Amino acid sequence: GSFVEMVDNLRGKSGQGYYVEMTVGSPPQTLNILVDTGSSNFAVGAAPHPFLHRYYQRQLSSTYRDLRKGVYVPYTQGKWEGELGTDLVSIPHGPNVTVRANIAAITESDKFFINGSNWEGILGLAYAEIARPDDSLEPFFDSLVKQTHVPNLFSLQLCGAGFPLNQSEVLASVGGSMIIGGIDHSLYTGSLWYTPIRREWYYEVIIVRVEINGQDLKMDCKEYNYDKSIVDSGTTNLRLPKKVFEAAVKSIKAASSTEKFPDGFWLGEQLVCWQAGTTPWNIFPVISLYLMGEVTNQSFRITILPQQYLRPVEDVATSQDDCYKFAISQSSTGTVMGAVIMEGFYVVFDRARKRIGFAVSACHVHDEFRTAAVEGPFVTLDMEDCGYNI
Ligand SMILES: COC[C@H]1CCCN1C(=O)c1cc(C)cc(C(=O)N[C@@H](Cc2cc(F)cc(F)c2)[C@H](O)[C@H]2C[C@@H](Oc3ccccc3)CN2)c1
Repeated sequence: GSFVEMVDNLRGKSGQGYYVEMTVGSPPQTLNILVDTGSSNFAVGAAPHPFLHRYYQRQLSSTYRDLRKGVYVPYTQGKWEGELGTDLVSIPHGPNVTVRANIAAITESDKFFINGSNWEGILGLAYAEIARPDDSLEPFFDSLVKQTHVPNLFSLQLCGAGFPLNQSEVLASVGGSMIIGGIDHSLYTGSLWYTPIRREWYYEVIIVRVEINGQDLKMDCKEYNYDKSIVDSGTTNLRLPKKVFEAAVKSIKAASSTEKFPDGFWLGEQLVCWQAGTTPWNIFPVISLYLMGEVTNQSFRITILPQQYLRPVEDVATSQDDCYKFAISQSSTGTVMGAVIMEGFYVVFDRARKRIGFAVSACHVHDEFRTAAVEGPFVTLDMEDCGYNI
């Protein structure tokens, strides 16, 4: 590990998001910020809200600059409205630099802030193409790279605990690492495999094959990327296009048929519980997603375990049972490789070389019999045809 200052700088969990501490303004105002590779706006609460115990106070920053323009961002789930401006921003446990970046001061919001999440803003790390109001509003990472010598790359190690974390614990626990400008070798085991960033807007990739316990889902690969597939730390679940979800659930149910679960479980709505320590991990299948490789007709695969797609939750009766919710759900906007997927790997967002790397995470949850994996190469033909075009 060559970036000790940034290792273990994240906190949080799937379900509420992973966040990093940042400062805005002069003198610096400390705020916890959700790391979101699924959007491109840097926005922070800038007015009182029931779920915030602190917020950005522009009138107290001598370096605040008003851009005199409104901004509105309606995410798939959640939305906010605010006022644009710029100010000096730093990341205490990050590169030792300070940059002037665009900041959306949130004045109104609906289902955006989460009670007890401990974060007060969001850091959209994707590209300008999807920034609101439009691509003229330079994203934070673009500003960072343009104003400093920080390499154009960042990597994320999101660490799920494998069990529920109460309010006290989640605040004291290390949730992972965001290495700005590099790759820390202590955060992963094995080799890093890279898939091309198809287009620079979201971090879009192309899935070329899907397996459930080695069994080919057998769908036209175009379906897997309809209408796109993205790597998104801002979304908890692995979300799959309607038809893929239906096929995947049917196959996962078949593989785990020795136990019957209620429909509410498969809809990702209700939890299932087992006596402490008896979760039957072995009856659930591993899921492999093959991604386009960097070499022609070559692919590699990432394999996750039920320890990744079954999200630990506290029992309603706060009993001693180990409970979980199915963290795979339906999408109408393409595949979303969310947090529960990212928790199994160290993910390298290599913007400079337009590629995303994957390696087995040093902090992924597993058992004595199976582990997550990143393997390759595999001969795969006509992978370009797996990509969707409107
Ligand atoms: C971590 O999970 C935390 C849990 C708690 C509540 C949110 N959440 C989810 O798992 C979840 C579920 C869905 C079906 C959508 C989004 C969603 O829209 N996420 C966005 C970020 C976000 C928004 C919030 F209001 C609250 C958050 F905690 C996180 C991404 O940018 C998504 C949205 C889309 O990209 C867009 C869409 C519109 C504009 C710009 C980008 C693809 N990336 C997030």
